[PDB]
Amino acid sequence: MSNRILLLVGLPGSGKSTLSKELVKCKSGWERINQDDMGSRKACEMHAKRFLNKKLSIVIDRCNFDEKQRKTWIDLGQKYNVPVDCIVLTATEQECSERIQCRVDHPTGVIGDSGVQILKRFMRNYRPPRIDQLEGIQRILYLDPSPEPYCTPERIDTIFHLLDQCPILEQM
Ligand SMILES: Nc1nc2c(ncn2[C@@H]2O[C@H](COP(=O)(O)OP(=O)(O)O)[C@@H](O)[C@H]2O)c(=O)[nH]1
Ligand SMILES: [Mg+2]
Repeated sequence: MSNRILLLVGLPGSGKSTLSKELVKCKSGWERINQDDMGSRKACEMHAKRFLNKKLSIVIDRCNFDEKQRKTWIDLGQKYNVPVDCIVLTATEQECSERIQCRVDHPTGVIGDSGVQILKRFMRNYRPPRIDQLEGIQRILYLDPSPEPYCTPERIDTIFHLLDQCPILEQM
């Protein structure tokens, strides 16, 4: 089938919303799941089921910061027999700190010097997926930041091409 669950993993300020907003703009048949606008994680799940029932692809724009957080979405993939691909945004804590410092307001409340302190607290819990330890993810792309702060349609195409060159970890 044409559809997938795309799990974004990355720190606050790493660029998850930038990528996901451009993706749904650029490519037919994609919906963005986001809790800071959606309401609750159950509401995210509810919307995800509705979209998968329509055979849509979904991009999970959440930090997806450890194995237990990712399991929600991997279980959903298994139930629907829909593959789970993952993009890990490889911005460092210092890069994200600098970006957060530049926010004046934000739906997450991770803003400015307050936001920097939040990020520091978060680092205790951030456990991105490893190629070895198998969670049921099909492929993992580790995506370097672009020099530019915006995401183009061309970047979206580059990303999907890079993802296609990633080895299959768990076969459908
Ligand atoms: N230089 C650079 N900036 C990015 C990139 N991706 C996002 N940004 C910038 O980093 C900031 C945080 O991005 P955001 O999408 O809000 O991060 P999120 O918290 O992970 O949703 C934004 O100002 C973006 O323009 C990237 O690949 N490279
Ligand atoms: Mg965001």
